[PDB]
Amino acid sequence: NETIVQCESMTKGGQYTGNINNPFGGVALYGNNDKVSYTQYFASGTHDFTLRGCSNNDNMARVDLKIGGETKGTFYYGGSSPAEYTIKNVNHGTGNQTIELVVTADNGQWDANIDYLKIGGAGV
Ligand SMILES: [Ca+2]
Ligand SMILES: [Ca+2]
Repeated sequence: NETIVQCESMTKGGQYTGNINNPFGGVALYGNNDKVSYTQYFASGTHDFTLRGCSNNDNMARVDLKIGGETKGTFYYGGSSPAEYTIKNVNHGTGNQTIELVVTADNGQWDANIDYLKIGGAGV
């Protein structure tokens, strides 16, 4: 009923997307359009999405959730300590869907560190 996809296993995109080791094994998104994405098979259309990550500092980091090219919501991190952020009851298509995690709100004040994406609901 839950599946976890490590961000470091996803396909990198953008200018500077890179791997990090601390505060967890994961990926850093440093600027706008820095992203990771992968193909998620879905047998049904409604899931909760939880991203574990954090800012690199005390400023608020944000990561956008995209599915099938549609922006479905934004994960927010109010500091540098690793935390989960859940976006509940996201509707989306079935079959193979491209899940994208992308920075769009960078302004030179923070980087987004992302550990894993957890998807909850009706068969992991
Ligand atoms: Ca940045
Ligand atoms: Ca990870």
